[PDB]
Amino acid sequence: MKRMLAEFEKIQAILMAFPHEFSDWAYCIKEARESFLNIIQTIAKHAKVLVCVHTNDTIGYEMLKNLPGVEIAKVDTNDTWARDFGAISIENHGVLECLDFGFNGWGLKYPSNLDNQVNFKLKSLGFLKHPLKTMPYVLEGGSIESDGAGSILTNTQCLLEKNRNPHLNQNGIETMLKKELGAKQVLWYSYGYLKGDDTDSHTDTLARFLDKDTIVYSACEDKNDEHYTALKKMQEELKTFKKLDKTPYKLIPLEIPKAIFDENQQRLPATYVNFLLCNDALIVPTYNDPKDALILETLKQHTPLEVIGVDCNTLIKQHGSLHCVTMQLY
Repeated sequence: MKRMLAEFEKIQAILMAFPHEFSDWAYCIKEARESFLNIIQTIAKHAKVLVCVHTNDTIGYEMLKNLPGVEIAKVDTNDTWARDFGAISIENHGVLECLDFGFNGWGLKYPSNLDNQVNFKLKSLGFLKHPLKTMPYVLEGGSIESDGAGSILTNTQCLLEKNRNPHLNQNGIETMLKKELGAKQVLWYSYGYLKGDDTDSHTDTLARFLDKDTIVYSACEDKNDEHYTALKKMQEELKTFKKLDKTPYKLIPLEIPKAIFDENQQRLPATYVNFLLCNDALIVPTYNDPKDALILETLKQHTPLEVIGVDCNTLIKQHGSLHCVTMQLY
């Protein structure tokens, strides 16, 4: 009887990885350092932070060694996205267990030789306190969602991509979800995307459990916006989903902000769905958008937790957001 713990359960720590100059954060390292420090301190008020700091990142070591509720792990990374390389936690017949899935640079698009080895190092360095299982499947933690009660929400955009687990069919992928993570049902959808995203539409940017009865998703009202069709096709798939007691989900649409562009006019994938559920607090990305406050008030209605915005305009320059930079640990 195994089950993937939900993000809304009691979290012991949040695993992260500090930006350093041995990566694309190099071309704006000072801003990157700032936001992560601001994010880190926001989160440490609600859960202990365990942060990977590249073995050669002296500056970041300093910036972080005297921060209350922060523990540092000297572990090298390609990048900051601990959500997708971080261990996936299951409770297996009572016992906490960490699953080390293969991380492969989002279907081999980016270098991930260091990211993939992160869990291994943390465990060998004694930072991870539970058994660590090496998994023979490629799986990112941002690609799947658990309600902790046997339902896994995920999509085909990501999971059936040719560079994840090509030797498996959809049936075979669902079967490993059932057998490794303890899913009783797998909720699958097929539409929805964000322009600028390279993860192959990670569910954690599109559609997530807020709680065991509620799915929060990315939305677009602008019929002129390129996303309108695919996001409304996605919404109608969400509407077909039933809980294990056969009752519909409550569904909470969060409208994506106004278009954000890089300096070469390529659109950035901003979304409010890339929140972190963090013990007493729901921490929510904001984008210096007029609709930021509305998002936050909207969510306050559906949770007894404290809603905190945190600015992620720096994070989305590198095509990810708050949730992508975290992994909860139990």
